[PDB]
Formats: sequence, C-alpha cells, structure tokens
Amino acid sequence: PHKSSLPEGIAPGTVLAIRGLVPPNASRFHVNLLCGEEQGSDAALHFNPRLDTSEVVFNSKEQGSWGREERGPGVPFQRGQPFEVLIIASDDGFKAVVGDAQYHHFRHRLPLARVRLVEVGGDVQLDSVRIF
Amino acid sequence: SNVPHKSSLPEGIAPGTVLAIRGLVPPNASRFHVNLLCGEEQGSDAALHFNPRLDTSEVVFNSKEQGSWGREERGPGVPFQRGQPFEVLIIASDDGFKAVVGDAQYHHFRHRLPLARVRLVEVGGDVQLDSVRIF
Ligand SMILES: OC[C@H]1O[C@@H](O[C@H]2[C@H](O)[C@@H](O)[C@H](O)O[C@@H]2CO)[C@H](O)[C@@H](O)[C@H]1O
Repeated sequence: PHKSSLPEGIAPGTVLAIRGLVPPNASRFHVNLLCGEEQGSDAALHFNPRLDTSEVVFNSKEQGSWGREERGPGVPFQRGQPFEVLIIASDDGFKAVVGDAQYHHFRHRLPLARVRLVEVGGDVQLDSVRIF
Repeated sequence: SNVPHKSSLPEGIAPGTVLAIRGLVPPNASRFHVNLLCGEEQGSDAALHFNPRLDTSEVVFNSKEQGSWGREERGPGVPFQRGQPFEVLIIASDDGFKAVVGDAQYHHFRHRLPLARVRLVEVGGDVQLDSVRIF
C-alpha cells in the first residue's frame, strides 16, 4: 500500500498526480485521502475504480462507517491498459481527471484541512505518484 | 503548430484551477510564453507571463499592469530543451501560481494581480503545441 505522508496538510491548489497500469487480472484499486496516520482514520475521499463491477465509486468514511456512494459514468479504466489520473483540490471539492478529461466532481464532505495522508491500495501498478 | 493559442475563461479561474500544456520545443526555438491575461483586448494586464528562454537558458516570470511590466523573477535553470517534448502544469492556489515541469515543482510565483481578474490563457512563441487543457 503506497503511502505519501502530508503532515502539513493540503489546500485548494493541491494536485495529486498518479500514473500507472491496471494489471490484466485486477479486480479493483483505490486512492484514499485520509485524515491521519492511524489505522481507521477518516477518509475525506475514497476513489475506487472497480474493474470487476465496471464501476467507479467515490465515498467518504467517518468514524469507520462509509457514507453515500457516488459514481462517475461508466469506467475509464481497462485491465492491461495504462492510465493517468489527477485528483485536484479546490475550495468546493475534489476534481477527478482521468485520461485528460474531467471525470467527476466530489464535493467536500469532511474538511479538506483534515487530510494528512495519501494512500494508494488495491490491485494496481504505479509508475508515478506526485503531490504538487 | 497550434500557435498563437487562446483559451477564453470569461467566468474566471479560482484556486484549484490547473492549466496543463504539453508540446514540443522545436529544434531552433528561441523562447516561448504562456500568459494569463485579464481580458481579450490587446494590452490586457498579465497576471502571469511565463517565459522559457532557450536562447539565454533561463525562465522568466513576470506580470504587467496598465502596460507596465513588473520586476522579473527567474526559476532555477531552463527545464526545457530544443528537440524535446515537455509537460507543464500551471496550478492556481490562494497564494500564487505553481509551475510544474516534467513531474517536478519548478517555481512558485506569488500573486501580484488578483487571481479573480484572469479571463484568458494565451500560448505562443517558438513551440509546437500538443494540447492545452484547463481543469
Ligand atoms: O463505498 C465504499 C466502500 O465500498 C465497499 O463496497 C460496497 C459496494 O458498492 C457493494 O458491494 C455494496 O454497495 O456494498 C458495499 C458498501 O456497503 C468496499 O468493500 C469498501 O472497500 C469501499 O470501497
């Protein structure tokens, strides 16, 4: 599980840039923006491409319980295919950009000022992870 | 070559706006520019003038208000090469514009004009543009 600590937090204008490739037999992977380094920390954002169910799920997690799921359209990911993702923070929410096209806008549910860690988990091959 | 290139933003940009510019610096390039301007008319103020100079091996940053340029800032060396493709992000925050070149933070240009005045992106000079996208 690829971890990037952000002890000074993030603000509008933060860009998480991820490049990689969906393994040919992958089921699902996810990117979490978490509010602490401890296990079970709240998730300001959970971005969950799902190759098995042909879904992309966005959610938040508070005191261990998942919120209301949001879904983007279809699935701009393919097993065996490379991808490019941007998750961009603004004052209003997180903009998920896939393949050089705006994909979904997830409005803030928890305070952005609480985020302290980026975590990329699941079945994915990471070529590059950067926070600008 | 897709230059001169213009992207109108009549409603403006805000913190979290990302300008993504990909292209090739062609073999005999001297310099190119990315401008964030405050209107469509000629001589509009420049909130940001980003000026990679291949011929003098520097990158200049500046602003322009009422026809007058500010004091130039310079990044650390030229992260562009003649004959080489590039990817630039110009990222707006509450504090300024972050310039990212090829997967690394290159320079932070503090706002001199209010971000809320920007209404147009122009790209031109000695570059062969692949794409300009605003997220
Ligand atoms: O919603 C984020 C959270 O989802 C869990 O799976 C969902 C899924 O959409 C479906 O099986 C159904 O709605 O139930 C679950 C929510 O109760 C994942 O297991 C978890 O890791 C997160 O991705």
